[PDB]
Parts: sequence; C-alpha cells; structure tokens
Amino acid sequence: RKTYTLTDYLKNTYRLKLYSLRWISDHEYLYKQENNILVFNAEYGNSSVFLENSTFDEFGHSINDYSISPDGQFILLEYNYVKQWRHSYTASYDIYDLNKRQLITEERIPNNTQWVTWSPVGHKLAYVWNNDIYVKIEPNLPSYRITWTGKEDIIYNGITDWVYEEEVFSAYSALWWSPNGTFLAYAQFNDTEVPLIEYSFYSDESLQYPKTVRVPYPKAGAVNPTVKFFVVNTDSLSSVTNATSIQITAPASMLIGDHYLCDVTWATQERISLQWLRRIQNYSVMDICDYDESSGRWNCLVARQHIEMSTTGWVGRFRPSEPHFTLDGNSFYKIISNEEGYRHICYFQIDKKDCTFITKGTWEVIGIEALTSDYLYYISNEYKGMPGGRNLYKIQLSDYTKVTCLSCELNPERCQYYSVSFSKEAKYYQLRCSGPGLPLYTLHSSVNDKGLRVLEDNSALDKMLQNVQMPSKKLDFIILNETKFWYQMILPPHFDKSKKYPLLLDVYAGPCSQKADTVFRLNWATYLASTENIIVASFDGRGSGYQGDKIMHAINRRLGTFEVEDQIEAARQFSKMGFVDNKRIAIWGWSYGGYVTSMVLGSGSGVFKCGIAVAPVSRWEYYDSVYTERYMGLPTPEDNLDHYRNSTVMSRAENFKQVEYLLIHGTADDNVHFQQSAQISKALVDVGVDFQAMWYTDEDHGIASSTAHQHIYTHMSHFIKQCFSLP
Amino acid sequence: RKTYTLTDYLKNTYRLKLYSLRWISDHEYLYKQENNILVFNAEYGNSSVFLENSTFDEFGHSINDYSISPDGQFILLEYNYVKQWRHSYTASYDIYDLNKRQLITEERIPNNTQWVTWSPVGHKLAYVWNNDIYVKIEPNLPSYRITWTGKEDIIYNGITDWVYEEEVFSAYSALWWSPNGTFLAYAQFNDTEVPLIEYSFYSDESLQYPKTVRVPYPKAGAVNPTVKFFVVNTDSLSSVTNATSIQITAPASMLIGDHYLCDVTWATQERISLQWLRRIQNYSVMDICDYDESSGRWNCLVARQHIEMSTTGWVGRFRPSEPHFTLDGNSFYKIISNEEGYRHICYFQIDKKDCTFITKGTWEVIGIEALTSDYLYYISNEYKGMPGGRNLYKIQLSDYTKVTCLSCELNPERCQYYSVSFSKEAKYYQLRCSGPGLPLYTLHSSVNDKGLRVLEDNSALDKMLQNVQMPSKKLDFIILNETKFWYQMILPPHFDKSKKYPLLLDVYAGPCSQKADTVFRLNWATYLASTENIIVASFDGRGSGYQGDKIMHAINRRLGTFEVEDQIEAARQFSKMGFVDNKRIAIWGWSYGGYVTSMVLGSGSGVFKCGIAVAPVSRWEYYDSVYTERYMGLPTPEDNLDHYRNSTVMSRAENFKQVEYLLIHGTADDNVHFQQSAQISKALVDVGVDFQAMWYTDEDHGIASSTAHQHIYTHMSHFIKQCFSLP
Ligand SMILES: *[C@@H]1O[C@H](CO)[C@@H](O[C@@H]2O[C@H](CO)[C@@H](O)[C@H](O)[C@H]2NC(C)=O)[C@H](O)[C@H]1NC(C)=O
Ligand SMILES: *[C@@H]1O[C@H](CO)[C@@H](O[C@@H]2O[C@H](CO)[C@@H](O)[C@H](O)[C@H]2NC(C)=O)[C@H](O)[C@H]1NC(C)=O
Ligand SMILES: Cc1ccc(-c2c(CN)c(CC(C)C)nc(C)c2C(=O)O)cc1
Ligand SMILES: Cc1ccc(-c2c(CN)c(CC(C)C)nc(C)c2C(=O)O)cc1
Ligand SMILES: *[C@@H]1O[C@H](CO)[C@@H](O)[C@H](O)[C@H]1NC(C)=O
Ligand SMILES: *[C@@H]1O[C@H](CO)[C@@H](O)[C@H](O)[C@H]1NC(C)=O
Ligand SMILES: *[C@@H]1O[C@H](CO)[C@@H](O)[C@H](O)[C@H]1NC(C)=O
Ligand SMILES: *[C@@H]1O[C@H](CO)[C@@H](O)[C@H](O)[C@H]1NC(C)=O
Repeated sequence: RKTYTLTDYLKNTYRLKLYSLRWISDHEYLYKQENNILVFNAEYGNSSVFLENSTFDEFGHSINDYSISPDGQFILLEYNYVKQWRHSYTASYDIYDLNKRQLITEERIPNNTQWVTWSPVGHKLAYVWNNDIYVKIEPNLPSYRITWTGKEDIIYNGITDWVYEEEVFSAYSALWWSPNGTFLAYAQFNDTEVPLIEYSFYSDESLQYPKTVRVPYPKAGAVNPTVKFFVVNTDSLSSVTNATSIQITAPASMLIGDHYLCDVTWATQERISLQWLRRIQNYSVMDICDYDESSGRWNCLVARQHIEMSTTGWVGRFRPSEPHFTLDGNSFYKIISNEEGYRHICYFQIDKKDCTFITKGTWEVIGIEALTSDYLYYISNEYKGMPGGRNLYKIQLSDYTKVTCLSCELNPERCQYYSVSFSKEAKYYQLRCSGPGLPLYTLHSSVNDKGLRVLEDNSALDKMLQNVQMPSKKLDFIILNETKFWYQMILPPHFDKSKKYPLLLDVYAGPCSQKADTVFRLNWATYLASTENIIVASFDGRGSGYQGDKIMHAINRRLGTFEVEDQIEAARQFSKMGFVDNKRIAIWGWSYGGYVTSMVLGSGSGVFKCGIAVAPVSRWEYYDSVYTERYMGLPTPEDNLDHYRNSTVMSRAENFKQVEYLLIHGTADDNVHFQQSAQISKALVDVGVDFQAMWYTDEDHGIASSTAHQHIYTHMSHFIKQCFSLP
Repeated sequence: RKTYTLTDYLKNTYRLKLYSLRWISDHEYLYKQENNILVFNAEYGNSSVFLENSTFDEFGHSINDYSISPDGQFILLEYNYVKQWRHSYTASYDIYDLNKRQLITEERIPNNTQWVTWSPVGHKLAYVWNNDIYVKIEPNLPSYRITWTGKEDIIYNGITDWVYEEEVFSAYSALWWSPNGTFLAYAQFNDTEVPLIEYSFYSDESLQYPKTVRVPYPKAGAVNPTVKFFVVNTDSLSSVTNATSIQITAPASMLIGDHYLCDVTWATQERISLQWLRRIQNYSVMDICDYDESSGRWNCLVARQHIEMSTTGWVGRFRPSEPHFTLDGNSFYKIISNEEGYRHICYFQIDKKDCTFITKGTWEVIGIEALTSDYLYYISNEYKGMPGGRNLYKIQLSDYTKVTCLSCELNPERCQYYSVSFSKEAKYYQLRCSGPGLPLYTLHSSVNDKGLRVLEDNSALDKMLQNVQMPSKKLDFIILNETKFWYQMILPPHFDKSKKYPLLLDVYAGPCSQKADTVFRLNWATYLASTENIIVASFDGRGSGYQGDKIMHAINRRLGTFEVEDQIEAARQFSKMGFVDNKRIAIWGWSYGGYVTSMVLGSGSGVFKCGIAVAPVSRWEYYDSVYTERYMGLPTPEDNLDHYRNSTVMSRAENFKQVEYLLIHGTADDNVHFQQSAQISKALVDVGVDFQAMWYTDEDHGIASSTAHQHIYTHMSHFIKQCFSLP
C-alpha cells in the first residue's frame, strides 16, 4: 500500500503508452512494433512488415526521425538532430531508395539543413540550407537554387525567424507546396532592424570564455520583421537561367503600415489563399489569388477579399483560423466568432461578401478536422456543456441541422477528451481519448462510423496502478456575476470533506488558456495529492478560452488585472467550501502563470502564504511584440503605455514582505528572457524583501534537460513542503 | 540587557571614529572636523581655520574629494564620480586659486577624466582623458597632449588595464612624476589580442534590451597585455612641436617573452628604478636608469642590475618589494626573503650585487615606512612573536644592533596593531592603533619619540558599548606537525565552556592571507556572537603569510590542497577543545574564501553540516592570468594542467549531497565571473544535489550596494540560524 512518489513522477515509473501512426493512403498507416516499422490495412488487416530494423543499426549514425515519400519510393532518414528554439532545429539527412533497395550517395543533402519536405505527391524535395531554398526534382539529381538572398540572422527564405516561429506559425518551416506539388510557395522574412537580445551561454566547463548568444527578437513596440511572399513553378526549372519567383504583394490596407503574414493555404492546383494581419491585430484580410497562364503571374482580385475583424478584441484565438476549401475551390469553411461572440463554422462563397453559419450555441468549435463532399467533421465542447471536454461531430452537408456525435457516447465515464486523425480521404479515422480515465486509442470506419479495433487501452498501466493510492480529479464550476467559471481539483486519496487540507493553486491564466479540463495526467500535482495530501487546484477566470469572446476578451488591453483578481477570488471560493486550510494556501506557475503568480503574491490579498514563479514575465515591454501587442497594444503615450506601466510585478515589490516567494529562471531562456527575473530580484532587493531564487545555467524556457527537470521539481517540492510545515 | 544586532551592523549604529589626516608639509596637516576643513599644527600646538563647505556651496555640485597643490596655491575639486573597477573611476574636476577661492574659469579640465595628479612640488597637473596623457603647466594655460594613441579597451597611456589595476599596481594610474616635477614617467598597455569577458548588464527597468559589457580580461593561459615604459621632460614641452617621449625598454632576459612591469620608483631628479617580472613569476629583475644630460636619453647599466628569484615559490608577497633610496641615490633598502625564508630588510650598493641583511629572526618585516639620513623606520610582527600584531620599529643606520620599538610599550593591553603616517621629512608621525582595543590615534615627535597628544580615542563609541553585551576575541595558536598555526575566535558574551556552542568557520585562506590578528572589528561576526550566540572562528593554515616562506610557499603550484585540508583540521581542533557543538559547525567565505568553503563542503570530511560560498572561484582556468599563474603556472600539458583539472569544485559535486550549500554571486562580477558559479550550479544539478542559490542582478565582486549589502547579510543570517536551528 504506497503512493505516487516524487521519484515516481521524475523517474517515469508509471509509463503512459501512446499509439502513433502515420496515414499514407485512404486505407493504410505506418506504426512501430519492435522498432521494426510496419503497415496496417484498415479494411481487413493483413498488416505485413514494411521496414525491418535490421537495416539501419550499422548504417553508421543514430536514427532520429524518418519521412516516407508520398509515392512510397524513398525513405528520408534524419540524424545529427541539433535543436534550436521550440520548433526549429538543424540536422543531417540521407535518402534511401526502396526499389533500388539501397541509399543515395551523389547529390547528397547538406549537413546543417534547416528544413526538408516532400512534395504532397510524387517524390520532389524542397529543403532550406544556409537560409536559402533548394529543390530536387529527383533525389539523385543536383538541386536547383531557388533563392540567393539568405543571410544568417537577417534574410530567411522558406524558414521563419524567432517571432514568426514561436508566435505566428508555430513552425520553423515556411514552404507550402500546391496539391499536385507543381508550385512551391514560400515566405521571406527580413530582420534587418530588429534589435538583438543578447545573453550568455556558459556551455561545458571546458569553455574558458562564455559565449554571448545574439537573437533578432522584437520586444513590445520594437521594429518588427517585414515579410514578402513568393511562388515558383517547379516543373520548369532550368540550369542555364536563375528560376524567377513571382511575388504576391499584401493587400493595400496591409501595406499602409506594419503587418504580418498569418496564414497560407492552397485551395486548388492553381489557387492559393493568404491571410494578413495588421500589427494592431484587430483587422485582417484574406486574399484569394489565382494563377494566370498567359502571363505567369498571380491575381488577387479586390472583390474576392474577405475581411475579418473584432471591435471587442483581437482576431482569432491566437491568429485568424484557417480556411477549408471545397474540392472545386469556390467555397470554404472556417471558424469565426459570431454575433453572440461564440466561435463557429461559417460557410463562405469566394464571390459573396457574407457567409452562412452552420453551427451555433453557447459552446465553441475547436477545429475543423475533415471535409468530404457529404460530411464536415469538427471538434467541439458542446457535450454536456463542459467547455473543458472535446468530442467529434459530423455535419450532414445536405442538411446541416443533421449533426451526429461520433465520440460522445462511446465511453462516457472514461472518455470526454477526444482528438482525431483521418485517413487520406477520410474513409477511416483514429480516435484519441485523453481522459478522464486512462487514455484510449481506437480505429473507426467512416461508412457506418463503426468501431473496428482497440489500438491501445493502457491495460499495462492499469494493471500496476491499481495498488497505488491515486488522487481523484474533480471538475466543476462556481458562479460570478451570473457567469459560470470552471475549475479542477486534484484531491488526495481518501479525501475527507471534514478535514482542512492545504491548497496549491496551479495557475497559467493567459488569454485563451484552459487549465480546467478532463485530460488525465500523471504529473507533479499527482505527487502532491497522492503523497503530500495537498489539494492542487486550477481555475479558468476571465481571459480564458473556449467559452466565448465575452469571457476571452475581458482582459483586452488589461493584462495583469481580471485574470489576477479572478485567481484570488477563486481562492476565497475554495476557503469558503470549508475543506481548505486558510493558513496553508499557495500559488505557482510557469511562463504567463509565473507572471500571474507573482502578481497575486504582490497583490496584498492576504490569501496566499507562499508561491513559486518559474520563468515569469515581469513587465510586458520585455516580451515579444506579436504576443504582447495582441493583448496590450503599443507601449506608447498614444496607445497603452500607462497600463504597461501599471501592470509590472516590480511595482508590487514592497508587498512581497507578506509572502514566502521562490523565483526560478533559466539563463539560456530565449523566450522570456532571464532579464525579466533579474529585474524582479533587483526590485525586491531595493525594498529589502527576502525571498529565494534559483537560476538554471544554460537551460531554456522549458528547463527540459533531464537533470534540470528533476532538480527543479525536487527544489519546488522542498519549498512547498516547508511552506506547509510538511515533515 | 541588549546585544549587537543585525540591524546594528547594517545601519552602523556604533561607528568607529577615524583621524584621517593628510600632511601638507613637515609641520602641519589637514582634518575634516565638522565637515569644514581645518589646518592643524604640531610645532607650537595651535590649529587655525582654512576652508569650509560654504567656500564651495554655491558651487552647485557636491565635492567627492579635493587635492591641494604641494605649494598650496591651488585646489583641485573632484565631482561627478563614477566608479569603474576596484580602484579605477572617472570624474569631473575644477581648480580654484586657493589664495582667492575663485574658480579657474577657462581652459577647464575635461569631463570623464580617468586620472589626475599634481607634481610632487610646485603646481604641475597631469591627467589622463580618453586613454591619453595631458599636462597643464599652469592651471589656467592650455594642456599639452603627450600621447596620441589612446584607444578605448585597447591602448592605455598613463592608466592601467583591468589586470594591472586589480593585480599588479592596485591602482588606476600608471603615471609617476620625478621628485622635482621635471620628468613624468608613464606606462602604456596594449590589450589588442586579449580576449573579452562578456556578460549581461540589466540596468534600470527602463532598459528594454539588456546591455552586454565587454572587458579585456586574460584568464589563466590566455594572451596577456604587453607593456612599454616611457619618460618625458615636462619642462621643455613646446606648443608647436609634439612632445617626444623617451622609451626605456625591459632588460633582455625579460624580452624573451611575456613579462610585466611591477614596480616604478624614482631615486633622484635624474634616476629611476624599474622592476620586471617574468610571466612565470619566480624570476624578477630591477634596472636602474640614469638620465643622460647631453642626450635627452635614459641609460640603464647591466652591472647595476639586481635579480630577485625564488627556487621554492614566486617572488614577493604579491609582487617584488619596492625599493627606498637614500638621498644620494647610490644606495637603497628593500624587503626580501632572507636566507631561510623570513622576509627582512636588505641593504644595497647600487653598483655591486651582494646585499646584506639589517634584520633577521623568525618574524617578518611587513613594510619599510620612513627613511632619513639618521635612522630607518619600519613595521613588523616581532613583538611577542605574534604574526598578527604590528608595531613600529626604528633602526639606527650607523649601528644596526641598536633597534627601538616606538609603539610596543605604549598601550600594551589595548594596542597590538599599529600603522604610521609620517610628515614630509619625518619630524612628526601619527600612530593608528586598530586593535585589539578600540582604535586610538596619537601624534608624536620623532625627534625625541615623545608622545604629543591624543587625536581621537573613540571614547564616544566606548561609552555606548557598555550598554551592549559585546563579544570577546581570543587570539592563540595550535601545534600541528610541530608548527605554530594561529587562530582567532569571536566568542559570545558571558562565554562559558561547559556549554556546547555552534561554530561558524570564517575562511579566506588565500596565498599570503591573514584572518588571525589583533584588529578590532565590528562586523557580521560581531552580531552572530553577540545575538545568536555563535562562535565565529578563523584559522591561518599553510599558504597564509607573514610567518616565513616555508608556510606561505607551502601551496605553490598546489591551490586547493593544504589550505583546504588545514581549514578542516582547524574545525577538528576546535571541536576537540570541548566547547563546540559537533553537530552544528558551518563554513563560509567570500571570493577565494568562497572557493575554499566550496572545496571543504566538497571534501566529504563530514565535519560541516552546511556552508555559504559567495562569488567563489570554481576552477582556476576561469580566473585572471596574473594572479592565477603566480600560484598555479600555465594550464598546459607540459606545466601544471593536471592540477588545474584536479582542483575544480565541479569535480567534487557528488559530495555536496552531505551538506546544505548556499551559493551567492553577483551577475556583474567583473573580477570573479558569474560563469564560475554557473558552472558550480550546473555540476550540482547534473549529479542531482539540492542546494540554495541567490544571484544579485548587477552587483560586482563587492556586492556593495547599500540595499544588496543589507539583503545578502540578512539572507545569510536566515540560512545560518536555520542550519543551526536558532529561533
Ligand atoms: C531588408 O530590409 C532592409 C530595410 O530594413 C533593406 O535594406 C535597405 O535597402 C535599400 C535598398 O533600396 C536601401 O536604400 C536602404 O539603405 C536599406 N536599409 C537599411 C537600413 O539597411 C533591404 O532591402 C532588405 N533586404 C532584402 C534583400 O530584401
Ligand atoms: C598593439 O599591439 C598590436 C599587436 O598585438 C599591434 O598591432 C599590429 O600593428 C602593426 C603595425 O601597425 C600591424 O601591421 C599589425 O598587423 C598589427 N597586428 C595586430 C594583431 O593588430 C599594435 O600596433 C599595437 N599598438 C601599439 C600602440 O603599441
Ligand atoms: C509570456 C509567455 C511565454 C510563453 C507563452 C507560450 C506561447 C506564446 N509565446 C506559446 C505559443 C502559442 C502560439 C501557443 N506556447 C506556449 C506553450 C507558451 C508557454 O510556454 O506558456 C506565452 C506567454
Ligand atoms: C579569486 C580571488 C578574487 C579576488 C582576490 C583579491 C585580490 C587578488 N585579485 C586582491 C589584490 C591583491 C593585491 C590583494 N585584493 C582583494 C581584496 C581580493 C579579494 O577580493 O579577496 C583574490 C582572489
Ligand atoms: C556532411 O558531413 C559528413 C561528415 O562530416 C561528410 O562526410 C559529408 O561529405 C558532408 N556532406 C556535405 C555535402 O557537406
Ligand atoms: C543567379 O544569381 C546570382 C546572384 O544574382 C548570380 O551570381 C548567378 O550568376 C546566377 N546563377 C546563374 C548560374 O545564372
Ligand atoms: C561637462 O559636461 C556638462 C554637461 O554636458 C557641461 O555643461 C559642462 O560644461 C562640462 N564641463 C567641462 C569641464 O567641460
Ligand atoms: C602630433 O602628432 C599627431 C599624431 O601622430 C598628429 O595628428 C598631429 O598633427 C600632431 N600635433 C600637432 C599639434 O602638431
């Protein structure tokens, strides 16, 4: 009879089995068994082996990822993985012919390649190297040289810079092929005047002098990257003339000032859609641009432009959403907030100024997952009115009121969080279920939506978790000015409502965040509840997502206000329930959570004994322009400087005398710079408040190193245990 | 009923009075009584007015410092002080005609000036601005520019670079006037190929992007600054034809490569002495150079050369000793290591190389303080064979056996640590007594060694310390391996040795250090004994100074060995004394003391429960060449690399699992770089040992900001109380 220990969490004793497959046709997907990678047939299942691992063991180098070509002829191996930022990395690449049975040696892909992608059909390659774009019409051929202007830290061709990577595209890649892989669309970013963030990287103890890393990084109000857009034709590449890309200029109302490229989506072989966002991110335009054969140019007609804007806030959850065109390319679906401020699927005609909505209600559509000619498939939180649940729906295109829930009723107790993966023409789908019970992976046919087999139900984990004393998750709401607000609690085993438990408040609370859901987790909180008998709770107040614009846009231009006040009020609500020890309530968070934590601790509320802030923001002038300005506008006297000034944690320094505070930050944090914490510490020293700090040499925003990760949770555990007088 | 508290220490409740005087001649001096400046006399006794704050009230700026021309016709005012390194700073200056107290309005000295000085007689002015040397013959006349090669962070004319400032000269100036003010000697430094240490500077929270500070700084082994030495004739300075500076080169045996200028000392109006130290600091040379009148040149004869070398260690305490010259210039005295390790005064004939010792015995002369044609005055630790005492000895130059202690018998019980300040021809002298009693300042006639008067006796401070329960101070020795090793103890008031006290070991242990002496102090240790009833102890083990080369050279090429061992053995010996709590012994230290504390905590000896390291060295390769190499040699396969690698705190990480460790470091430490501590924390993370940490944003090696100084000492108090379970 024993608990889920810290060493359990940290060491990964109770492992969570996944089921990762890559569709490659309408009928088949690839998946790993004994490392020997196989292929399954969705119809019956004569799942014969595809690529035995007695192939690449004494190939010479460590395999990291691979990529099968669409036509199925060439596996693209990947080694020398060297991570950059959250998405970016560099690596070495070699190709392996299946039909010739061997690996290619001439016209090899350079070391230090920045990104690689196959065409969507066939086997063409496109790769970025040294900031320039290259294309290989055949793997064994010499590449064609698409761009000549790439320059380390200044001109990026076909890859994003820091801020486009982290904030706009969530990808290092910036190449998009057309469907039949004829045209290659790419973006080029210019960082010329984007000031640099500089910081030290101490490296191995063998490095005598520290290295100063320098990254183009626009802090709020700074000069932003500019952006241009190009399309080249890959079927007519010459070796005796430089291939000439065609520029598609942003629409007029974008060129009038600073703007971003926020979406690229091909609709047909000869039609592409670009979405642009103004720097003041409440106005955005979609351009449909058609290819003209008799000139070789692209034409975005004025009348095909669609405008999406917001008077209450910004546009989209984080950016405008992506269109989903019909086969013929004359219409699209995309999620937009309606008149009521709730996000729903709207159906657009290229020619018309106005769309008709095909979903509605006090819930939101999370995403469009597949569009056939008979049915639209989407994910929502409609079921049981739980904004923290996810389910698969299909809309009958011939009568959109006829909607079906595919996943709702499959396993009601076990499963209320779902995501889907469709076959190439959506004839089959894999259903992934992430809680409340053990995760569950299942396969299904689109014909009857009949369940075919269980892929992975984590019975392995179940069978050995039975004799661990597990905490229960409770998920509920409280009320506030006639509005529902949701929370979750990880409750210790044998929870007794007549005992006063100490309480940790797990906060993130950034705009569109959601901490109160039905996902099952084995994390630090599990340890605190299982081992230490600490109620760890999380709460979604104002600014939180997936419940409508009224709640989401409540912190518009006013960060460090309602989302902070609301965490404090949540605590008062939790004391008022009488199973909480008033004398032992704490708060912690990472990233935006670190900022809210810090603001709550400096609030003078008196509700919180102590807290921990990991890589927090300290004032918004220190964070990147694209995120920050979305919610804060510009930091100038003409826009929002006053509130930038009023929302710093530094200005609350004196009130840290009222709490025990632990501040942790990594030194190699490229994202929220160590600066932010340096300024916190300095302000606390200046008003004479005592507190604890911990820096993590060379660690980044996730402090993800194995040893660093273990060290930090061990440090926070000790701090909380001593904060709560735990033995 | 009350004790000396942490606030008493931080807010300076009980101040030590000083009698800081400066001699203007051989009869009179100055003193800051009130804050108005007064002239004083010792001749007939009287003392009149001279200056005040309202002489320079409507001035505007607050005066940081002043300086009278030797003749007393001019006063130089120092304001706009901006500190740089340990001695270097920049400032703005104004000159008054001290006769008329009116400012010299035109041809003013430039802002941002890096050093300024009067000639030894008359009123000549030499200053350095933008790394170039300037001379003002009459304060209202235009300057003459001496050098034209000054370039920031690259060529330094008349001022030191980082390492010459910290380690060689302990000064910013590299300018030296001749006794009558005709010649201005100076040094030029070239840091062209010297690598930069780089680190972030965060500044006020207004600074959106942190600043990167770049300092030329040779770590152990790196390329060093080169040097040149010049003299220029400040009388024949024209106005139409650039000044020509005569170069005195280093002797041959130095130019074989990599050497330093470590002493510059004039002998007459036309004779100057230079001392050069090979980069391997066990071989030094002295060159004596005569000005050739029918040439304008300086000639240094090979016969006149003398050589200071050491077969068992380096030469000097931290540098070759300075020479004091008899009036004719044909004779000089300088302290060197005698035949059997002890440091004593040697008498030199300029022409021949066989010197002869005027003192001997198992004690050391600390410094030669005054020279007349009659006697020679010096300070030493002979009295009662106490390494940690200082007294003033006078030796008869005609008969070396007839020596007299001028300070020994004055106040035996109160006063065992003297320093002296002579008048410009040694007819009068001040005695500073720094302990063991309350400091006492007394003026004497040297002509008959009669005590004239008590200047300051600290009877004010004596008065209030009777209302306070003050700690006692024990100074004694222990015999280890038939050798006397000295220690000091700060013992709680009402100390009773049938109790078991917790004991903090206060450590520095650096080469030639002394933490065991007769000096009275009011510091953190005073509070710990007085209030927290903690014994604070220090111990001078192998490597400490002022007890003979045997003891001091004991760790040559062997940092992190015997000085680490001996601190551990000190604790054992203290616990074996029977009034220490074995379960509660802590260790702490700053800078080199930080390094030792850490090595001791890493040693696995099990004696220490916990410890604090502040700005420690973590491995010797990171620290500056001049200091490190002297003790370690080069970190190369053919010299002493093995020991460099054997003596890092990183390698001892595993052993910190036995102790509570607090590691503190300022992020703007130009001296001991944050790196060193970043490598400590990373090592400890990587083996998985928990520890406390604290950075100080923008503090240097001193962590000397008012607020930070308060913050750190408060933080360290909490750590020690808690480690000791003090309530
Ligand atoms: C990247 O953008 C910069 C502007 O920030 C461009 O640099 C300018 O180039 C024009 C050429 O007409 C010059 O007149 C300017 O002097 C340049 N400005 C600066 C500040 O350098 C540059 O054209 C862009 N680079 C590319 C290849 O698109
Ligand atoms: C400082 O020293 C550097 C060498 O470390 C000197 O630089 C050289 O100067 C010569 C003569 O002008 C050049 O031809 C070399 O190419 C330079 N080498 C390097 C590495 O820069 C410099 O001249 C010195 N300055 C002074 C005033 O002494
Ligand atoms: C101050 C701060 C710092 C980081 C983030 C963040 C962002 C945005 N940079 C994004 C990209 C979004 C597109 C999801 N992801 C994550 C996981 C995080 C996060 O680690 O929380 C948000 C705020
Ligand atoms: C690792 C380290 C760091 C600094 C020092 C130091 C030195 C030498 N740089 C000197 C210059 C000497 C002439 C005394 N002074 C002092 C006060 C200190 C010190 O702060 O203790 C010695 C070792
Ligand atoms: C890449 O690196 C490997 C090993 O360093 C080398 O053999 C290969 O030729 C390189 N390829 C290219 C094209 O740079
Ligand atoms: C393509 O353009 C680059 C840069 O303008 C030029 O140097 C090169 O000659 C061109 N390539 C060929 C082979 O035509
Ligand atoms: C020093 O600088 C200030 C401010 O720029 C200026 O007004 C003053 O005249 C300067 N003084 C000298 C000595 O040049
Ligand atoms: C002195 O020499 C410098 C630098 O070599 C030169 O620029 C200048 O012309 C000379 N100055 C005068 C005042 O003659």
